Amino acid sequence: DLHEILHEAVPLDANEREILELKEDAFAQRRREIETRLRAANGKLADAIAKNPAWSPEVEAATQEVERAAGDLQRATLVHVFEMRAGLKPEHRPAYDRVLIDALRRGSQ
Amino acid sequence: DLHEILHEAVPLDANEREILELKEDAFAQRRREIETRLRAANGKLADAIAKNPAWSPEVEAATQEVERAAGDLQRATLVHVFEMRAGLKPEHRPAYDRVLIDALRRGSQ
Ligand SMILES: [Cl-]
Ligand SMILES: [Zn+2]
Repeated sequence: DLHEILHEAVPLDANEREILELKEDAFAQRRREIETRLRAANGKLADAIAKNPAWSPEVEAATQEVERAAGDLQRATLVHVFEMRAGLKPEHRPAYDRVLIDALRRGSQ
Repeated sequence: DLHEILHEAVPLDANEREILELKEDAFAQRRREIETRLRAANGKLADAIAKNPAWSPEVEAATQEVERAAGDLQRATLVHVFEMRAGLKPEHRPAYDRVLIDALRRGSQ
């Protein structure tokens, strides 16, 4: 969501946009690496539960991988938000900051 | 999604249903506590970014709180899934499991 709202809501000149597209590829690779771990953990959970519907060491280990991936996703998104900010011209950063802060405060309500 | 996928697709006896509704209460309170911490963390992030838009110690600490709440929500959900299962008659567990297992499979693809 946060990732989504910022993407739309700030105007970019051609130089900013060129750089932000590169940063978006970088973020896409990171998000895909995390999603891959998440999918594998989910497969491990499916396997374990189909075999034995109890909280086995296999379920515990897979759950830890899910927890980690869920955390990594949030951190990666926040890091990416600051990376995009760094791609903007100084004079464009206040507009970005307003949207970011607003989005975050709507998330504290 | 999971807690919701399972709920929307299971035949709830009668005495089972009363019990599931009870556990839907205890879990919902647990979700509410986790959400509270997440909103708080977001609030800290908005506050920090307004004072200084940078990866400061406050941003790092708040991000960590977000990561942990994200992880906690996944673990709590899974525990609740096993909780609801324990309450079902033996005859009713296969349908529940196949909804749960398929969901996790989908989440691996
Ligand atoms: Cl990360
Ligand atoms: Zn992006």
